[PDB]
Amino acid sequence: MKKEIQVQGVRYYVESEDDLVSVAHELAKMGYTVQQIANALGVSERKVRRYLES
Repeated sequence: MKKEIQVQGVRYYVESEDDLVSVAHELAKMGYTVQQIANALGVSERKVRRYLES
């Protein structure tokens, strides 16, 4: 699943689920909501909640 995620001025290159977790972590720290992280990454809010507890 090679895929590029654009949030504001940053683009995250995603190649695996470990990369999605990393982006999730960055976006949370930048103050994005769980709803907003889920839409940005193309996953569910449940997956994002799992991601942010790591």
